Amino acid sequence: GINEELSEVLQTLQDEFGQMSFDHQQLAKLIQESPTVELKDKLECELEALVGRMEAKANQITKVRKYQAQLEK
Amino acid sequence: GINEELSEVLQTLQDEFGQMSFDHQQLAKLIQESPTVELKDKLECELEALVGRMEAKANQITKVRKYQAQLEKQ
Repeated sequence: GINEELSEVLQTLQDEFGQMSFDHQQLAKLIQESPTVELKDKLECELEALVGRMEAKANQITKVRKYQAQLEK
Repeated sequence: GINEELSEVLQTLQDEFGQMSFDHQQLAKLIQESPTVELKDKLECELEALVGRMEAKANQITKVRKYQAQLEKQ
């Protein structure tokens, strides 16, 4: 019941992480093939924000795994 | 039915890509923390292979999205 629910939570977290990761690689390609420096800078700002959200998300995933581990103990 | 199934496919692809991306960052930290050059080299070899698999995977995702977009453009 509680473990059933933590697996749903992890599944959900990892799908968001997969989406962010995909978007990260598209931004990175866009950046490499950007002509203007104006646009490269706008996209690099957004890439850095996305990376921050990807770090926060990875922590949530790490913490939910510890919840699961220090429980089925 | 066919659109329901293409979303399962994309979800599956993006979970693999998410896993590869997470592993990429762990490898990169391990590499910074490696003492010996023998082990740094073994890990950099693996990082470069992982990057090749991440490129292949990103194409699969890009293609499945294009097909979903084609289908909705009707």
